Amino acid sequence: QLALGDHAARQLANATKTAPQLSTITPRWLTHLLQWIPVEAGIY
Amino acid sequence: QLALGDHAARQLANATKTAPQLSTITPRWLTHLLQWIPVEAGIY
Amino acid sequence: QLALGDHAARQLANATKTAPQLSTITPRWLTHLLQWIPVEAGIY
Repeated sequence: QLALGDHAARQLANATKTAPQLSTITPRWLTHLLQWIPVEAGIY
Repeated sequence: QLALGDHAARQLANATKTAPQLSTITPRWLTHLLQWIPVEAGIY
Repeated sequence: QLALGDHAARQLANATKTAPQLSTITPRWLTHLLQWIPVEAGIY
């Protein structure tokens, strides 16, 4: 070995961590396309 | 010969020189299309 | 060959070109030494 290795050197390094990925996410186009109306007391 | 020739006259003239042309250059569309993310310390 | 050669490298370089040299040019001392007189209409 001539110099310090990558495996040893990484111990001082901070990894970039992503938020967990969810496979089931879909664009959900219908909710975006529909028009939403507020109801005063849950009755229409 | 009535007058000075083109071959002799060129010796006083400065040629327009291009930078060398490389045939292997390609547009490389994928690199342009991809989104690039920086990593803090080489770990993702 | 370890690196680019001089013959190839010169193709991008601009040569310094002199005006043509004439061997028959002489100092012509007599013309400088003589005194020159203008004549009005070519008759003296």
